[PDB]
Order: sequence, then structure tokens, then C-alpha cells
Amino acid sequence: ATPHINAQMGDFADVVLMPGDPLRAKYIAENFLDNAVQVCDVRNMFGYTGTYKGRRISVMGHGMGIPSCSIYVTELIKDYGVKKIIRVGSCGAVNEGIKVRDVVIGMGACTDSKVNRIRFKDHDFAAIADYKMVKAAEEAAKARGIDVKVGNLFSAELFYTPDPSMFDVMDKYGIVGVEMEAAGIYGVAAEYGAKALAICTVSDHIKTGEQTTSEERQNTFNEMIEIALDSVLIGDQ
Amino acid sequence: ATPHINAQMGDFADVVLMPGDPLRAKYIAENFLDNAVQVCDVRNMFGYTGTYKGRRISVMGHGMGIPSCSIYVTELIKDYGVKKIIRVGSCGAVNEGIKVRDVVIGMGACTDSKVNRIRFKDHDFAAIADYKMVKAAEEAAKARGIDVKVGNLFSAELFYTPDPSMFDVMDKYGIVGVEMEAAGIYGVAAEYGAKALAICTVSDHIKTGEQTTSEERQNTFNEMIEIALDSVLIGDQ
Amino acid sequence: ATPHINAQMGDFADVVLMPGDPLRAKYIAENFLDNAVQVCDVRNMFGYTGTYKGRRISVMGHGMGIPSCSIYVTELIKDYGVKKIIRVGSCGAVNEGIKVRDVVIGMGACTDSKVNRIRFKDHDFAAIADYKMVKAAEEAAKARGIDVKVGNLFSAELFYTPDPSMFDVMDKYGIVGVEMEAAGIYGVAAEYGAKALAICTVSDHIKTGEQTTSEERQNTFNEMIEIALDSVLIGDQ
Amino acid sequence: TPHINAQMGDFADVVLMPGDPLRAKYIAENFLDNAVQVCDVRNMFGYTGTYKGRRISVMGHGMGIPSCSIYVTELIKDYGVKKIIRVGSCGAVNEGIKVRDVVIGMGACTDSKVNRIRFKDHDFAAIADYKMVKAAEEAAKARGIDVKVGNLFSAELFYTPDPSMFDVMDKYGIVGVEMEAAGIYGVAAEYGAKALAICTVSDHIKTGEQTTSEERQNTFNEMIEIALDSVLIGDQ
Amino acid sequence: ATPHINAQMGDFADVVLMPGDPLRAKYIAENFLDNAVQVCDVRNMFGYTGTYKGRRISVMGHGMGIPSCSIYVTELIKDYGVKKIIRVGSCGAVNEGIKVRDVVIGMGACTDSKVNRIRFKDHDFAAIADYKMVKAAEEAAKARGIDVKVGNLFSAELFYTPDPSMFDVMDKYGIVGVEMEAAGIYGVAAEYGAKALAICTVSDHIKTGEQTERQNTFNEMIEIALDSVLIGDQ
Amino acid sequence: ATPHINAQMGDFADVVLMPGDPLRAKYIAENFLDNAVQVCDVRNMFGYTGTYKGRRISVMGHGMGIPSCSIYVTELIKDYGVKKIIRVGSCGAVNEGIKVRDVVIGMGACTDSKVNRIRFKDHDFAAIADYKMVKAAEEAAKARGIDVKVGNLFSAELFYTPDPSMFDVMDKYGIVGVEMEAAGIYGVAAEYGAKALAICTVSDHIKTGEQTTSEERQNTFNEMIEIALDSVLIGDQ
Ligand SMILES: Nc1ncnc2c1ncn2[C@@H]1O[C@H](CO)[C@@H](O)[C@H]1O
Ligand SMILES: Nc1ncnc2c1ncn2[C@@H]1O[C@H](CO)[C@@H](O)[C@H]1O
Ligand SMILES: Nc1ncnc2c1ncn2[C@@H]1O[C@H](CO)[C@@H](O)[C@H]1O
Ligand SMILES: Nc1ncnc2c1ncn2[C@@H]1O[C@H](CO)[C@@H](O)[C@H]1O
Ligand SMILES: Nc1ncnc2c1ncn2[C@@H]1O[C@H](CO)[C@@H](O)[C@H]1O
Ligand SMILES: Nc1ncnc2c1ncn2[C@@H]1O[C@H](CO)[C@@H](O)[C@H]1O
Repeated sequence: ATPHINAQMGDFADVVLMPGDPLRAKYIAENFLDNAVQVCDVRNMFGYTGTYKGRRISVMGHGMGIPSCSIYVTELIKDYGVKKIIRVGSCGAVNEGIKVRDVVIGMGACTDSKVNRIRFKDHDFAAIADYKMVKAAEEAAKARGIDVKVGNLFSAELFYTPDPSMFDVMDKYGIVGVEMEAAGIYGVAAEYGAKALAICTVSDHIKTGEQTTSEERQNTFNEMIEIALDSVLIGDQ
Repeated sequence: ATPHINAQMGDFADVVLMPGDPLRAKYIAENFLDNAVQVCDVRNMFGYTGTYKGRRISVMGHGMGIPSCSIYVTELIKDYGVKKIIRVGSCGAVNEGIKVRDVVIGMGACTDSKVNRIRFKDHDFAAIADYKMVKAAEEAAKARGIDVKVGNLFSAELFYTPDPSMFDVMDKYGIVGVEMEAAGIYGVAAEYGAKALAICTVSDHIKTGEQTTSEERQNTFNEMIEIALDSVLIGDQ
Repeated sequence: ATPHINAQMGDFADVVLMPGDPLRAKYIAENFLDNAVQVCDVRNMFGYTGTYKGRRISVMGHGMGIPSCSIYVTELIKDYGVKKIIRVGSCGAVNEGIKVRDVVIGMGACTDSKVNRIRFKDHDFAAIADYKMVKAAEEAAKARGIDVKVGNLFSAELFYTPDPSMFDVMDKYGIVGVEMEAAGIYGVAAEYGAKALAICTVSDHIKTGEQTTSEERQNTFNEMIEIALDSVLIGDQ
Repeated sequence: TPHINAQMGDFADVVLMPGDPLRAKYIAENFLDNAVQVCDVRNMFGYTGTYKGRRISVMGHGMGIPSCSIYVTELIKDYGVKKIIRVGSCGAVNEGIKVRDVVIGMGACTDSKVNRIRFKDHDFAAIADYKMVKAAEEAAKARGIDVKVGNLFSAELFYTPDPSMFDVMDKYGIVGVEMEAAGIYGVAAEYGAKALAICTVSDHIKTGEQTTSEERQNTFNEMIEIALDSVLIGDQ
Repeated sequence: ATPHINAQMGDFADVVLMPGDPLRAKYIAENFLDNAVQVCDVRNMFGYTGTYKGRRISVMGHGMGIPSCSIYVTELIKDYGVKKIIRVGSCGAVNEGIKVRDVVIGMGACTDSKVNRIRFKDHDFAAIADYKMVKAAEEAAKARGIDVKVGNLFSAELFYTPDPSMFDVMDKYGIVGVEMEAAGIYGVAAEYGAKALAICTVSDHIKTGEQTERQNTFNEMIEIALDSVLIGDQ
Repeated sequence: ATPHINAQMGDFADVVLMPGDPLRAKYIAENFLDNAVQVCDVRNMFGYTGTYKGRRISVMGHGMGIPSCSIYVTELIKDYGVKKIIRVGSCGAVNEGIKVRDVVIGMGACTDSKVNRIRFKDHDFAAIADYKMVKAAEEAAKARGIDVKVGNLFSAELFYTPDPSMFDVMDKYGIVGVEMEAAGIYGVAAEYGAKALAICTVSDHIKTGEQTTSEERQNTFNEMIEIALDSVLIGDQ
């Protein structure tokens, strides 16, 4: 009943996992959730609701970029009663302390977008995740024997950046991964009084160009999804 | 062979029509082009290539927002040799001189995004369409007896704006419609040396809120697509 | 009587051609208009009114720079009822696609001035000409065998720029000519609800170094004025 | 160094920092064992002692981003300090936060231009070190104190010419207004160290709630104990 | 010869007085200088050179606005060897401490232009006059019994401002007068290593509405400027 | 009392000299004023009131940086009735025309702080001293046979700057010394309707690293203080 989501109140759980690709949302629903049913498909932005260890959880794509994910997250919170959003994505690393296949958590998200300046009187709004969600994801990873790197993501406006020198600045300031949405999701969560978190797997190294096999990448993605879902159960305690 | 488009050089025509919704690209391909074949589907962002009165033309969604459409348009130009991009979308009107169902052409596109400042040393880049494309579209509309309003669109960053007072500023400055991509597409076209145009139909009036029936809405969209396709042929003369 | 123009309502036609030099306004009035009379001379900024094929047309200098031309154009519109402004100027080229002696039209005008940010809540206002005026001038030129380059002008704040590296950015982004007024005139036209256009002749090339003579310049200037005047009649329909 | 008259080794690798050098003196004398003064240039007192056997330093940072940046930069680059815990006071702007509450700035918003100077005029999210935040929250839980973790706002002008900004801070959930965390976090990122800002809410900017001097001192004491306990948890 | 000035090196003195109106430059040269000769007239922007008590002094219009005066002042400094520029203009008042007919001096000039940010890495450049020139003008005025108001001018980009509320901010911050050039002239003087000063007469009040006497006050300003040149030389 | 000053109205003279270091305020009070009594000590920011040649004068530290000195100066003006503030400090030189041990006066103060943009609608506020105070200080130095250089200081935000290239821009633009407070003090004086001046001695040459003995340094500081105190008496005439 919203312009970008053809669902009804109650169709989504109060916690929604969101990759950018709607086909990754389909993959998560089919392989990690039990009895997941599709709840939306406007603009092919697929969303599903099923259970994980008996707990109701939804998964839906958010598209690429701050403006796209802002629309979906805003509607989920204000029109569907969603309380927590976990972006589950991929990112490029810029620092030598971070390696391909690492799992990173954006406790903060830097950005070159103007959206938070539009909201915050042109001052610096520190786009941050919800602390308890970060803690739950780090504890879930520790229980699985995975060491997550917690720090700042960089949410880029231009994937094909006209300023590649900025990657060196990100490296110097310890950015853990480059993606295009966390700062926008965090801005919406603060504006609408909800909670969010962005967890990402490092799929490529922007500075080194390091590569891996498709199998290795899929394995890391799977590990990250399990951590996100386990974190929901820890968060419920 | 690109990260967001699973196609190969030659799969796309040198002219691509792009609505934001991939399902609208599917509708255009099936109802306005002859023998259209799907050429891409990564992230469900459907793209097709067929013919219009014998002329090869492609149609593909671009997603929502400047960062999303920037990725697709940049890849089409630099990896697929696309020369002209015609965004075919919907927009909201803010001025009394514009009415619901009107067809508007963005000769320019204002914006609250920082992408053009990132490209243009933080000065004011006037994000403009290619003049010959604007002229071809206006002449195509004239041949069909369809009135068009040529002026500035406003490409917004936040659909759910925290600053609705900006709509009054847009009104005063003669903005013809509010959408979320034209300024970004125009910036990419200038950066990569290609040509673009954004043609939109007014679906809602942000101030009054005029109303229509589904049929009327569909009829106006069809009019916009015929103008756009006809403009390609005129542009080739 | 305004502070910068010592004329009375009705002294100016509803269309005014404006070069920066008042002596060029004089040359236009005396050699291209019939029965031209001087209507203003405050600060030596000469303005005249005469006829072209029986149609009333005015010509007046606007001085140099955005703040200067803004004063004159605002007064012409708000105090003298002027509806259309045609800047008839000179500019320097920065792109190799543009040659000296070429006639360029600013469908848009980029700038490093803060005037449009002051008007548009610090967002990006695309400073644009009126489409119908652009089309009339392009058609007038085409009828005379002159191929006008329609694109973005760059209206500079500092003729003696402390940042010459910006010329390379202008070149990359396709700027057709460098002058110091179009973006300001376009901003005034949008603010006051009037229409404007800037047509310029390329006097020199900033990138390659190509220069011109006084004779070549004079010949090209005459052509520009003939195009501008014919465009007024086309615009009248 | 130009602002610290000490020598390498005089400071522990963890330094607690209130803005007032006299609060640093109070902490050294009442919470640390055998604390000795290690610096006094510009009256910015710093001390080193032990807490439950662990070496810990405490030093004032002055008021405002420029002042605390000088001291924190010197501590990290010239004295080998690895972790900085600002232990201060702040004003609340949101109804969800009460006077006497203990807040932790996982992030710090600001109207300063310092991070823009560092980060190509883009938005650097000034953040604390996660493990330090977690240790402080766990230390507070062990003491039966509920901490509110979120964004501080590090102001440039205490006597702001724009009081309407407090309403924007309230709307965006800022937990407290102080004048340093965003600057400390920017230095920590630039110099590769770790920081955290924990503050007690001493006043409510929106409501004006009052409390006795005794109540404020008790809350300050509680917060210092949490910060020191957090160092021990962080060492594990 | 330069693109905007059709003179030759040596035609201008090392000190140039500049009003915005070229006709005011003409008036100054004919009534306050001896043996004044016109040295330039491109775009009708008249410039002259004559003497004041035997000392060579030039006078030339600068046009309206920062970009316009920047072109003329830059060329005078870099192509004609000018060392000092004295803008002699008119301005509007916004503060109740300033009255119409007052003579004000911009020791600083605030602005809404982006030119000094373009020059100064987007930081805040305080556009200032040369101190010794300010002092010379203030002392010249004091000797004549004229009490000059020395402070900040505001050099506006838009005469017909879309933001009139900014006049209340100028008033609160003590701006002494609103004109459209001083911050640009000061920016050029710093960039090129020269010296400048902007002295203006208050033609009217923006806050109270008091209107205006102009000729008499203008004459006084020019007398102060000229005497300030000789003091500056000593 | 005020939050940062434990004094009462009347404890401070109407003129206050302010070094950044409270121990330098103590030194000035004990060695240059007669019968100075300490009037405040909150946060160890010592302030004193005594007489100089019979004239009541106060001296108090202001701490380091714009935000710190802004608090103290604002409270002195609005709560303690102070009319004139004379910052007496040290600075670093960037220009060859300035030498170590020189005494410089900030008629203006440039800055990279955002405080004056926050006050002045994001435009350029020229942070300036009060002219009569500047003149009094220059005349006081002349009486003592001490040459002074009057120009623009640069009030830095980051002592350990991440952008040392800005020192070359400061040099080119004639900056006479680099400190961290004058622009802030000047902004407060304008906002609160008071008067201020910053006089500094060059302690180091950021470009050459010029050097001296402690005795020479102490001698130059004493010279600056004598000039400052003498300027108060001249200012009263
Ligand atoms: N290096 C990267 N830069 C930007 N976005 C990235 C990168 N790697 C992965 N992504 C993610 O995938 C998309 C871009 O391919 C974005 O939506 C973002 O979430
Ligand atoms: N009023 C509107 N504001 C913003 N985008 C709009 C509007 N109306 C239609 N759109 C279009 O549809 C999407 C937002 O629903 C955007 O991708 C944009 O192209
Ligand atoms: N290269 C150029 N840069 C700026 N303005 C130019 C240039 N060439 C011509 N002009 C025009 O002439 C004037 C500057 O000589 C301006 O008013 C502008 O209209
Ligand atoms: N309301 C407040 N606003 C700003 N700083 C505050 C506030 N309350 C406490 N502080 C702290 O105390 C000092 C200002 O009194 C700052 O250094 C800051 O750390
Ligand atoms: N109120 C005013 N605002 C702007 N410029 C003014 C004002 N009064 C006088 N001037 C001067 O006259 C011109 C505008 O009339 C400018 O060039 C400026 O020097
Ligand atoms: N080179 C310098 N850069 C910045 N501040 C300086 C410098 N030299 C002296 N200072 C002064 O001393 C302090 C920094 O050491 C500041 O408060 C400032 O007043």
C-alpha cells in the first residue's frame, strides 16, 4: 500500500535483513529462512518473510545508493512497523589491515553524500549504527569463531568515482570498507527513531586488487548471513 | 562483463531508453518494440534490445536515485558504447503552470546532490541535456499534437524530504517536475562525453494533488514513450 | 526612474540585446537598428531603442561580471517590463571541439559565483536559458549556414583566475565558452519570471592558444547580431 | 613537548581526561593509588598512578576541539598513549535522557570544520573505538548503572548564536552536548589510536532540570569508577 | 595595452582613486586635480592622471561589483605598476550608529562572494585594507573635523538581494556600510602584494529609511582621500 | 558567578589583557601591575585585577583555541561588563617579511574555523580588531621605539595541521602570524558589541625555524606587554 512496496502492515517482521540485490534477498530467504514467503515485488525489489530458529525475520533488497535505500528503509520503518534494519552487503577494502573475505561491521559510516547535511543544518552528523545491534553481531561472530573488524564504512555516491585519491584518505583514516548505503540507512534510522546496522563481507581490495574464487566469496557471504541472523536472536534477549 | 550488467559489447543499441522501474522497461520492450530480446538481468535490472520502425533501440531500468542511475549509465557509455540515453519517467509537479498528465522535458536538472560538486571543483555545474535531443523530443511531441513543457527538473536526494519548504523554492524558480535522476545522468553524460535527455510525465501535483484513473495514467505514459521513440528517429536524421 | 537607468517606462522594447560594452550597444543600435534613439546613459552604460523590420528592439550594455549584469537585467525586467534578454557577447574557448570565430549558445551556464546558491537554498540551480529562445537562435543561425555550438558556458568570477587548472575541468566537461555573465542573467530571469539567452562569439582559445584579429572578430560579431535579431522575429511567431 | 612537560614513560598507555585540570587532580587523589603529577604546563595538570594495580594516567584536556586536539595528539604521538577516555559532563537535549544519566558517545556529531579539513570536505563519522565502548557499557552493567549509548554533539560555541540547533539535535537523538569528543575521535583516527567519551548529564538544555551539588558529585564518582573498571575489562 | 585599459605604462600614477562611476572619475579629475588628462576610455571606463599639490595622482572608474572592479584593479597593479588603490564610493547604512552623510572606512570588508574562498582554500580570508592607508585617511578626516566610522563594509553580490534578512545580520555585527567592491579589491591587493583602502559616503539608510547634501559630502570624501595620499607618502 | 569564572560583577576592569597561558597571566599580574589580586581560578584559568600607572587593568588566561577563548571573552563582556579585550600572545611566522622576535598586530584574523560562518549566514565575515585599539597599540610601540607589523593573523583550528601546504597560501596572502584565537575573539566582540585586539610576538618561523635564547624570548614578551599596557592608557585619552 506504499508507493514502492506492495505489502500490508504485518507482512514484515520487526527485523529486516537487507542486501542491495533483490536476488540476494531471494537467496537468503530460500536457503537461510524456514518457510519464507514473498511479500513484495514492486520494481522487482523482492522482499520475503520467514523464520530463523522459530523467530520471524524478513529479508528484502534495498537497491544501490543512498537515495534508493533511504526510500525502502523509510517505508519499512514508518509504514510497516520495522524496528531494526540489518544491511547485509559487500564492500571494497582500502586499508592493508583489512583483507578480502573479512567480515566488517560499520559502527559508523562516513560519506560524500549531502543527505545528512540536508538533515542536520549543514553540520557533521556522525551516521552511526545502534550499539546493541553492533554488540549482538560481534558476539554472534565470536560464537562462530569469526573475528569481525568494527569501524567506519564509507558510503560512496559515485561507484565510478572521479576522485580515486579519496581512497587513500579513507585508508589513512581507517575506513574498513567502501559501500554505498550505510550512511543513508543510519541517517533514516536517526530521523525516524529506529535502529540499524550494516555488516559487510570484503569482496575486493581497492588498493591491492586481491582476488579469490567464487566459492570462497560465497562461503564468506554465507558466514556473514548466519552471523546476522544469529545476532537477531542475541538481540532479542 | 561488467559488475552490474551481464551483457556483452554489441548487445545494446547506441540509444537506450531508461525508466527507473525494470518492469516498465519490460513493458516498453514488449509493447513498443519489435522482437525485443532481454540482454541483462543482474539485480533484476532488466534491459532489452529490439527495433522501432526498423531502428535498433534498447530499453533498461536505472533504479532509483542519482547513485543508482549513475552506475548503469556510466557502464552503458563506457563499456557498451552507448551514445544517447533517454530517461523516460514520472515526476511530481510543484508549479501552477504545470498540470498532472503533462509531459515535461528537462533541458536542465537542478539537484540537492553533491555529485556534480564532487566532479566540478565544488562550483556550480549546470546539469544539462543535449540540445539536439531536447529539440528532437519537442518536435516529436509536436508531430503527435502533444504539448510539452521544457525547463528545469529537480533531481531530489530524499524522496521523503525533511525539507518540504524547498518545494516552494522550486516553484518560484520555475522547476517543471521533481524526480531523482536527471541531474546525475546529465553529470555522467558530461563526464564521459555522451548525450542524455530526461522526459517525464507528471504523475502527481505535490501542492494540489490532482487525481486520475489508471487508464488515464497508462495513456499518458504511452504518449511519453511514443514521443521518446519517435525522437530517436528524428535525432538520426 | 531607477538608480542605474535614467529612462521612463515604455522607453525600452520588451526584448533587449545586451553586450558588456556600452560602445558595442552603440554600434549595434547605429548599424543594425532603424531610427535608434539613446534612452539611458547613467555611468556611461548606454541603452538604445529602435526597430528591426518594424519590430521594436532595444540594446544596452550590461557591464562586466555577474553582479553588474544582474543590476541592469533586474531593473529592465522589474521596472521597464522587459520580457526577454539576449546577451550578445564574446567568450574564450577551452575545448578542442570549439574553434575561434565559432558562435556558441549557452543552453546552460556553469559558474563559480555564489549567487544561485544564495537564491536556491545552497543547492545546485541549473542556470538555463529559455528553450524557445535557444531554438529560435539556433534556427536563425542554421538558415544562414552557421553551425552554432549549443552547450554550457562557464560564467567566471575572476577574469584573472588564481586557479587556471579549472580550465582543464571546463574542457573535460564540455564547456563551450568562458564569459562572466550568463549564469547571473539566467538566475535573474528565473527569480523574476522572465526569459533569457546568451549567444557569444569565440574570440580566443585558452587551451590551444589560437587567437584572432580585430577584423575577423568584427565579421563574426556582425553575424551574431544578425542571428540574434532574426531570432527575435522567429520567437514572436 | 610544547604543551606537556613530561618524558616518555611518564604516562600509562591509557589516559582518562576531563576538561578541567582540577577534576584530573580530584580523580588522581581520590580514585588512583599513589598518583604523582607528571605535567603542569599552562596549569594543565596530568598524573599517573594505579587502579587495582594497573597503571593509569589522568590529565585535563581544556575546553573545545582545538584545545583537546593538541593534548591528545601529543599524548599519542610523543608519549605512546594507546587509549584515551574522555570523562566529562554534558547537557541533554532529548526527553529520553535525564540529568544524572551516564551517556557514552559511540559517535560524536559536531559543527566544527576540523574533520572536513581532514577528510576532503566530506562527512567523517567521528567514532569511538568499539571495544572501549563495549568495555565501558559492561563496566556500567556490573555496577548496576544503565548507560545510554549514542551520539554526542561536540559544540564549537558554548554560547551558541543558534539555539534552534538544539531542537535538531533532539530530533536526531543526540544523547548529550559537550565540546570535545568529535575532535578527540578525529585525532584518534588520524594518529591510529583509540578513544572513548563517557559523560554525566549535568543539565538539561531543553527542560532546565536541577539537582543538588551532592547528587552531581555522586554521579561523577560513579562514572569515574565505570571508566577505570572499563580499563581493566579492556585489558582482558 | 591591456584588454580593458587602453593606456601605456607610466600613464597612471602609483596611487589611483576609484569611484564606481566613470563620470565620477571625470568629475574628480576636473575639479580636484590639476592638469588632468584622460588616459583610458575602453568600455567608457574613463581614467585620468593629474596632480594634487604637485604629486601625481590618478582617478578611474571601476564599474559595479566584485568581478568588475577586480579586472580593473588587477590590471592597474600588474600591468601599470600601481601600488595603492583608494576606492572612493557610496554605500547604504544598516546600523543605527551610522547616519546618512557619514564618511565610513572599511578596515575590513565582509562579503557573500566566493572570490576569497576561491583564493584561500575555502577558508575565511579577512579581506582587509592596508593599515597605514586607513590611518592616513582617518587622520586626514580628523584634521578636517570629520569623524569617520572605521569598521567593516559588506560588499554585496546582489544589489537586489533575494535575502533582505541579511541586512539585520549586518546590523547586529556592526557593518558600517553596504557597497559591492571593497572585499574584492582587498582580495586582489593581497593576492598581488599591493595596498588598498575603501572610503565611502553614506547615501542612505537601509534600516531606518533615512534618505538624503550628497555632493557636499562627496567633495569632503575626495578631499580626505587626496590629503591621505600625501600623509601616506611622508 | 558564571560557569567558567568564579568572580562577581566589578571584579574585572573594563579592559582585560589575555594571554592563552594562565601562568603568563600570573606573570603579567605580578611583574607589570601594581597590587594585583586574583579574581578567578576555575579550571586553573587564573585572572587578576591590579593597576598600571593608576589605571585599573585586568589580566586573565583564555586557554587554547577558538572555542576556549570564546567562552571566556563572551563571559567577560556579557557578565562582567568588559569593554575591551587585548589578547597578548605568541605566534608562528610564515612570511619572509616577518622575523622571529617581531611584534605583530592582527588588524584582521583569517581562520579555518567555522564559527564566523555559523554567525554570519555562511558568508565571509572579516574578523577584525577595533581600529582605535590597533592605532593605540601601534602608537604605544612607536613611543617605545619598537617597530610593529600590522596585518592579518591566521587563527588555526589544528596546531598539528594535516594540511601544512596552507602555510604557503598564508605566506602568499601576507599573513603576519599564526595563532589560534584572534578570529574567534573578534567574532565574539562583533556579536556582543565590544572591542578587541590581538598583539603577538613571533616565537618561531614555521618556514625557517629561526632560533633564540630564553632571555631574548623573555625580553620580547616584556616588550609586547609594555606596548599592550601603554596602549590602554593611550586608548583612554
Ligand atoms: N568497492 C565498492 N564500492 C562501492 N560499493 C560497493 C563496492 N563493493 C561492493 N559494493 C556494494 O555493491 C554495490 C556496488 O556494486 C553497492 O550497492 C554496494 O552496496
Ligand atoms: N514526486 C516525486 N518525487 C521524486 N521522485 C519521483 C516523484 N514522482 C516520481 N518520481 C520518480 O519515481 C521514483 C520515486 O518514486 C524516482 O526514481 C523518480 O524517478
Ligand atoms: N576569456 C574570457 N573570460 C572571461 N570573460 C570573457 C572572456 N572572453 C571574453 N569575455 C567577455 O569579456 C569580458 C572580459 O574581457 C567579460 O565581461 C565577458 O563577457
Ligand atoms: N551544555 C554544555 N554545552 C557544552 N559543553 C558542555 C555542556 N555541559 C558541559 N560541557 C562541558 O563543559 C565545558 C563547557 O562548560 C566543555 O568543555 C564541555 O566538555
Ligand atoms: N545600498 C547599496 N548597496 C550596494 N551597493 C551600493 C549601495 N549604495 C551604494 N552602492 C554603490 O553603488 C553601486 C550600486 O548602486 C555599487 O557599485 C556600490 O559601490
Ligand atoms: N605556530 C603556532 N601555531 C599556532 N598557535 C601558536 C603558534 N605559536 C604560538 N601559538 C600560540 O600558542 C598556542 C599553541 O601552542 C596557541 O594558543 C597560540 O595562541
